[PDB]
Amino acid sequence: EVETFAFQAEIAQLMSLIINTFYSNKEIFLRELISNSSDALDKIRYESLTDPSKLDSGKELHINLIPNKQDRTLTIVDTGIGMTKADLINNLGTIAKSGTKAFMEALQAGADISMIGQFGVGFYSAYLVAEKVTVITKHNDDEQYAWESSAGGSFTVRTDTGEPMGRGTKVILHLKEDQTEYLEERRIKEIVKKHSQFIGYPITLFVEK
Ligand SMILES: N=c1nc2c3c(NCCO)cc(F)cc3nc(Cc3ccc4c(c3)OCO4)n2[nH]1
Repeated sequence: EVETFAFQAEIAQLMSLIINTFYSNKEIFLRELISNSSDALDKIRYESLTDPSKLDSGKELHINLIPNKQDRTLTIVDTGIGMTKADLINNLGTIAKSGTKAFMEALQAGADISMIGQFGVGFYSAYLVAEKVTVITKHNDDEQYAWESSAGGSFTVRTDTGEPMGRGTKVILHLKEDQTEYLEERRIKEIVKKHSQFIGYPITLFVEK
């Protein structure tokens, strides 16, 4: 059963701005997604400090980057706290609305698209490089869900019956035809070294077969 939802007007506007604005410094999407992973990992780590059983769904706290040339996807996987259905339907939309308003105001005051992450909407930088984004997520005491959107004003959510992930978030970027540079080992290594050198969790860049 697949449910389709409308983005709030302000979030659709943000996505169209990201998709339509001429802006060459697209590589920052990776910094933003890795930063999101670090935050999700910090959250589960903090919870585990007072309740060790929070890690029953997996003790390892890390990030995997997985390029796949055949599927034309770059996947960012973390074992962080994950997301509830309420996150995907209501919570992150409430945060995105106020964050978008502030991001828009900053852009008018001379800020640039790379500063998106400072407004709690860095996730949407994925649309700088991806035609479709699929997110698989699992939070303790909630079911595994797949969220998906190719923008255009709507997203879907379904309960995911594919491979179980234990706990965390997996962002699958279906890359635009002209953005396949972010599948090259040398390029990903460069971007990670440049923007994500002090992340407090292992980042493993998988090699392609
Ligand atoms: N403003 C954001 N929106 C998302 C976000 C998202 N938004 C569309 C929901 O209908 C879908 C998704 F699959 C992952 C996301 N992942 C993130 C990153 C994030 C940030 C804070 C969080 C979070 C995830 O989960 C709990 O608190 N965001 N941030």
